Amino acid sequence: REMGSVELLSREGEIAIAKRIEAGRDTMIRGLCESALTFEAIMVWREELGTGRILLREV
DNA sequence: GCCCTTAGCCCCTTGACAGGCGGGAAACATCGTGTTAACCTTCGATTAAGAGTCGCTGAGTCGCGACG
Repeated sequence: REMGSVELLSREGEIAIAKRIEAGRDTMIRGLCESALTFEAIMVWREELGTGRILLREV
């Protein structure tokens, strides 16, 4: 009943939902890469990577 | 008849295995993940041919009175 009387089958809106998810990921990445501990933690963690730490598949 | 001498049994010391639970080291069969992108975006049973009663709900009928 919830699926039918409430939810409506998204016809040709799958690509729109995918683009919305991509936009949300872009917003999250833009908010992450800013002046805060996230940029310092990602930069400090990446400093050890590349030579003696995980350079690929983890960053 | 008693004491001395010697034999047999019991006990102690060493030991050359034998293999035997068991962790380690290794070779090999599990167990939880992923990942792929060419087409359908409501599936389905199951009482319901006897019988005594518990727990709740919602319709049609009346009183009490006020305003003309």
